[PDB]
Amino acid sequence: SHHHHHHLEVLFQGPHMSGVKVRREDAKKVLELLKSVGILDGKRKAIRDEKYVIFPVTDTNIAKSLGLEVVDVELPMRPERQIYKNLEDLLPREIFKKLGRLDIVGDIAIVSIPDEILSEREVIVSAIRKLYPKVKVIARRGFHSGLYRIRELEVIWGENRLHTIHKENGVLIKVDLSKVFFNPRMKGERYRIAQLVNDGERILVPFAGVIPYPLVIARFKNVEVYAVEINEFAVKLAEENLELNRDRLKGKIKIIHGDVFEVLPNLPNFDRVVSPTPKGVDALSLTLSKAEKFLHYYDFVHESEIERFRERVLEECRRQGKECRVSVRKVSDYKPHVYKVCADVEILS
Ligand SMILES: CSC[C@H]1O[C@@H](n2cnc3c(N)ncnc32)[C@H](O)[C@@H]1O
Repeated sequence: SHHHHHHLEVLFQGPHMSGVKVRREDAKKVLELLKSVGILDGKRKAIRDEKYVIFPVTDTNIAKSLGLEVVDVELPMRPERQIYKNLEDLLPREIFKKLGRLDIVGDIAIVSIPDEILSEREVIVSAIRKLYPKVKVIARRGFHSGLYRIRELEVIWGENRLHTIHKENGVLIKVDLSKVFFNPRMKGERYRIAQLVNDGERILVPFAGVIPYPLVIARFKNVEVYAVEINEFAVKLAEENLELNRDRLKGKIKIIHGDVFEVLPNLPNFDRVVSPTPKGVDALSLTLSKAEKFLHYYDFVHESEIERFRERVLEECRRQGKECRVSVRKVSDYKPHVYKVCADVEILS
């Protein structure tokens, strides 16, 4: 006998060759419509010109029932392989250029998205997921708030969580970005100072957070590191991090829950002080006062202020009756015309 038409109609083996032609101002509306109705063809790319977009569809009869103009076109096939290296490869320049730098913490991607391009959130998320297929959370960042410098963060894709375990320089760092400050970009600096350190040193790190600096130093050197942190949630994670890394640390770490400006005057002095100073805070006198051989003092300085910065460090050295060599390094581009810097102070005997 013969077959039912509603069985035969699925048998055609060829590929779809049609799309719908829509005004650009209608493109987002129509893309949503095509997906909801279920006739968007994932096999092919959409294309555009100056005025119109063409979406690939799987059923032109249904497209007509949606009031859409059907066109016969030769659209590109979806890519089977990927060779994108960076975000710029996946976004138009007008969008990418407005994006802040992207940071990865554990399996969380963090990016700043100005209100002006927030309307492009979908393609931004798509681009980030493509570039980082292992990321499980994407968050939009604002500024740091409060004494603990917690970053304003909104999850815009993935799991609704801001805690993860970050890997750096051979150590494991538990972080909860909803509760503590963390600085992934300091990876190079932390490794640098860890290599400079010598076995046997006693080292102080004020403003220590979940103690990434003490962990990286103690990973590579048999030293004792005192860490001072005021945020009790950061202290908790620091304790958990110490236990998490305990069997891989050569050195020892002492975590002190407290206010740096209260704690340091009551401490003994140290061979080396490493101060990842909160932006805007001046802890130069106090941290130098605890150093016997080396201070590494981080700060944020406008380029035109860079020389004044060095002379202020030298002034404090003389003020404390110390003879020092001071070297200033640009550590990172913080924003236009402003650098994160480090004063390396060598105290001479
Ligand atoms: C950018 S701030 C870096 C870390 O220093 C901590 N911090 C800020 N001020 C102090 C202080 N006075 N004493 C101890 N830790 C501090 C913050 O909670 C954060 O974890």
